[PDB]
Amino acid sequence: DFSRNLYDIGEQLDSEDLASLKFLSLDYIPQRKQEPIKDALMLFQRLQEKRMLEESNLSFLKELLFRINRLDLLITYLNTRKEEMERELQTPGRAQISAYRVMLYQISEEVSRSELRSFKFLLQEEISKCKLDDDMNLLDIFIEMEKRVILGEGKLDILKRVCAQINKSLLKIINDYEE
Amino acid sequence: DFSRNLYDIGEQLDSEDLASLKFLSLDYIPQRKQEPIKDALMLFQRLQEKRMLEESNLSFLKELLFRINRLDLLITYLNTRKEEMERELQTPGRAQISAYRVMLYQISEEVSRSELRSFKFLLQEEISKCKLDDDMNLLDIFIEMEKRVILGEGKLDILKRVCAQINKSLLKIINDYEE
Repeated sequence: DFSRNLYDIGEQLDSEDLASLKFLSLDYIPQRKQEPIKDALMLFQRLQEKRMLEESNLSFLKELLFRINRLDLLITYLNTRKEEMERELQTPGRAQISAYRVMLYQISEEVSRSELRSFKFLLQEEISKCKLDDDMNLLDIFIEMEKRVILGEGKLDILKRVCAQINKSLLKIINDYEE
Repeated sequence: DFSRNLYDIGEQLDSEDLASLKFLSLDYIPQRKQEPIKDALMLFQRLQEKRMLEESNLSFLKELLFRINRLDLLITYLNTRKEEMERELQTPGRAQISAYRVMLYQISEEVSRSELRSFKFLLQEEISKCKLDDDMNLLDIFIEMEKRVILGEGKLDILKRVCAQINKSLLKIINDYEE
């Protein structure tokens, strides 16, 4: 009955919902595994194991479902309305998923696919201090690599490492040169 | 006459040819400028200034044109055939553009536009040790940023820096959170 509900709910969660649910559960169900959670039932299995989900304790599951906007599943399988959840989670200290975690999730949802790619380039730059964007051509990069003294006549290692990962013909261009 | 030739040749070089020509000239006409070379005549102007191009010294111009595969211009304006250039440049120590420079140029030409984007991601990783690719989703990145201790409840600075560069709504999500 509770078991039936968990399966019926699990059946309606797609791979996108699962990813979000796993992320929002990170402060409880640790990133670290080589036993990756591959569907919603496996996620529910671990929540039960951590004693955060059971017949008489649905509060974490309801909060998860609310935060990923599955209001359909909340009312259909848990007889729970939007406003019940709002009132619950507006009471200070009652939310189990931190506003921090929810905030990153909402960012994830707002980001376009081109914006995501910009995020990647912008992020790497913060760490590496090399400016890269979708519009740069390869020659300008070479010129930059040469100012970084990571590219040069006798410094083809990084170049070869990158090119070997990309295309056979490329690394052959390099190797043909080297003698 | 020589002047006329230089203009006629310059007129037939497009912005892609110019980029290549500037790159191949890097060991002579230094990267460093705030006087950027914006067409082929400006490039020829500087070559003349460095005494690497004049009426009686066409050898560097011919080598440039050969290396960017403008065999049409070589024969039409410089009365020079492919095999003259090959014989010239097969003689050891006679090439003025280094095989290293030519090699990078040929890489540039072989790289597809998707391969280029992979080059960018792969390059940044060599420097930053953060693995990024086109297929990663934002949540997995957040999870990685959290292992790097560059993201967290009281560490939103890098996040805000990246997001402010991308979209107003994004930074608003972050700011709305912070109180």
